[PDB]
Amino acid sequence: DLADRFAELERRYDARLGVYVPATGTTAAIEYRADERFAFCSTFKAPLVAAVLHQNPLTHLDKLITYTSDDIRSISPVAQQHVQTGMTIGQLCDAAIRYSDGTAANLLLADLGGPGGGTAAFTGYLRSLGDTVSRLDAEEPELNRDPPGDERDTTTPHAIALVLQQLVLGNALPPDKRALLTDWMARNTTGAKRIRAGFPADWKVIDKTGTGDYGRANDIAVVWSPTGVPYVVAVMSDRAGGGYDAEPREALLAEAATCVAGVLA
Repeated sequence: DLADRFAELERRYDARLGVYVPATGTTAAIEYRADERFAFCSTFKAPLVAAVLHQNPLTHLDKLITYTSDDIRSISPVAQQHVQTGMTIGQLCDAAIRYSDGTAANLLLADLGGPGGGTAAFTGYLRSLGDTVSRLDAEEPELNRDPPGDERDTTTPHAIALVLQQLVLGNALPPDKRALLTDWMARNTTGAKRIRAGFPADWKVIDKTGTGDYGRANDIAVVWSPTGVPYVVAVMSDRAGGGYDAEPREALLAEAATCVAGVLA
């Protein structure tokens, strides 16, 4: 059945695969290695934006943040362009989600504040959503680099799916902040070959990707059927057998998502 198909994918890509889809009214949870830890990688940037939105009035989005050359320490497609003028919190949220901008994420962590450059407050935000599993310990670029099996900077497919469910479908955020988060994920530019690739075109998909060392490739999404029925989909993977420089393999996530879509159709 579905477990056999996911195991086939692990052998095909020399990978470890984790999948979680929470249960709904009529569908049982889909779970494969769903309680094993995988690195967040950039998937943490979605709940990070939620944390910053929740913490501040909505007009905080218009506050200008300045930064300089020594702040660009990671893949930062937007922040590298605006370094000469600064970026507002809103622009930083946009870039962190839609371009997985690492400098934007680091600046948003600092905006959250507190110990660990904001990582402790980020973890505390997850705890307030009932997530007792996930932990963020470093910022960019280091959070992509922990050795396989190390629990620093990890979540699980199960844990991050339940967090995303509350943020997008539940009441963790007031409606106006919920809509900002949802719209940024809906306009993501980095996810076309992951969960989006597994679902038919008449399904709506919003997502946040993650990519890291040891062949790490993640995607977390909310999808809506053509009749508006929502599902949360978390897919996580690594290829530790190839070492630090193992290539991430997006097609693994597209195939896993195709399997999931077949069950939810």
